[PDB]
Amino acid sequence: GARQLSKLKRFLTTLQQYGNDISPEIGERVRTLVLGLVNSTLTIEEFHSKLQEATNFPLRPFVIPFLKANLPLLQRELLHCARLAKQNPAQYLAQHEQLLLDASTTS
Repeated sequence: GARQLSKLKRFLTTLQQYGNDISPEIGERVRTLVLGLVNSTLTIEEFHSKLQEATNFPLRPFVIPFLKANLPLLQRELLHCARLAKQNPAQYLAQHEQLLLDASTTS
């Protein structure tokens, strides 16, 4: 299931350079929506529409079915995790994708 994860990381690097390519807080704004989405704190339809609100860009429509396909992908692996903890996969992916996101690791 780690494959999707490595591809979604490519994906965040894309949004952020894309908003940044324009100029203002707009890469931060688009990043705020991607965080809202992946943290399970925004609705799918809302994530998409706000993102375009900010970017005023006509955009590739693959993004909705993208994350929609990221459910059937990672869910068997992540749901097994969820099962044990006795929590919904939504909040599990929430707490997991954010700790693998953080930069507190000195290494």
